[PDB]
Amino acid sequence: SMSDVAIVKEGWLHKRGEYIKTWRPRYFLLKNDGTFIGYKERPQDVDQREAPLNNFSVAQCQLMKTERPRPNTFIIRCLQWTTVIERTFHVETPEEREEWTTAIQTVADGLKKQEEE
Ligand SMILES: O=P(O)(O)O[C@H]1[C@H](O)[C@@H](OP(=O)(O)O)[C@H](OP(=O)(O)O)[C@@H](OP(=O)(O)O)[C@H]1O
Repeated sequence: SMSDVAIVKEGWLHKRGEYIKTWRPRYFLLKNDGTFIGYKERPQDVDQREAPLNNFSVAQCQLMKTERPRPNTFIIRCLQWTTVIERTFHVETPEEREEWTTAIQTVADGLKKQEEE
């Protein structure tokens, strides 16, 4: 129960709009249960934590590193209920990008091992 809701990684990034393709600052949090949740403002209390702006599930996701429109961009391709979506993110160095994509992949792998169990 508690290991599943551990926070694996959290931090700020920019998230690109889907239609108005601007970079928007968002605070994201990845948990062992595959939830990847974003906030306009970094949450300061539990109530704030419970009300994210963005919520994805990273089970079986794909992780793509790209250099356009900006270097150090990454794309997650994941399932949102029954629709496959892509979301685009940016951090300021390739090392930071690798930290995020590896953490997301580690969580996804964990969920897969749980299934296989
Ligand atoms: O603002 P524009 O360019 O019109 O497009 C919006 C933003 O990309 C939202 O991201 P953000 O909340 O980070 O601004 C996104 O929310 P999600 O990424 O949470 O899905 C909306 O998807 P919808 O969820 O389909 O509304 C999408 O329609």
